[PDB]
Amino acid sequence: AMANIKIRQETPTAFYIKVHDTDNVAIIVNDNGLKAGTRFPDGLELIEHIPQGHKVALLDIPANGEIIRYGEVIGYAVRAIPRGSWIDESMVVLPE
Amino acid sequence: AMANIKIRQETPTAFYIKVHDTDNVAIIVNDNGLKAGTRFPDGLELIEHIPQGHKVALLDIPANGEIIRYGEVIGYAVRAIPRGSWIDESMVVLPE
Repeated sequence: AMANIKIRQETPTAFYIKVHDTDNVAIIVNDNGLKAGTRFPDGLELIEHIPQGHKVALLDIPANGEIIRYGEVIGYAVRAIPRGSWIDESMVVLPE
Repeated sequence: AMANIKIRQETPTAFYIKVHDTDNVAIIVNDNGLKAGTRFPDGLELIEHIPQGHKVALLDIPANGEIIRYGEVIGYAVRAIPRGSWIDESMVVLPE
């Protein structure tokens, strides 16, 4: 009986999507966004609400640190960005 | 970038545990039990609240049909048991 024990989770309805291995941000997926306290396996906990389709910081990003999505630098943090925070556009200087 | 896309689900907190392949019931896992409408990947939807540690019907079980856990017949349904229902003891005749 023990060879094939099965534990089945309740259908998942919230996710993040991380495109490239080097990325330090991911996209939030879930109807009206995800609330603070949302946990991900890996230790990630959202520290504020993040709208659907917006970016979450996968790690602490220091002020002026590279923000990386699809494996490219997409900008630099204006101020330090706590892991699990919403990456709002006002806090990103574009590369130029 | 596309070789290693990753979708990560919110940490699972509710489950059922099915011990043997032939079982038609499983144990519900989650603090104060699981409410009606709880969905599992496989099509299972709970039709009523089921306390933690109690059994859920994985399939429709006809009246007098075998109830199977750990791959043994553990009893027979007194009345037909809808898929996703709580297997309460009052509705099971023991094998003898």
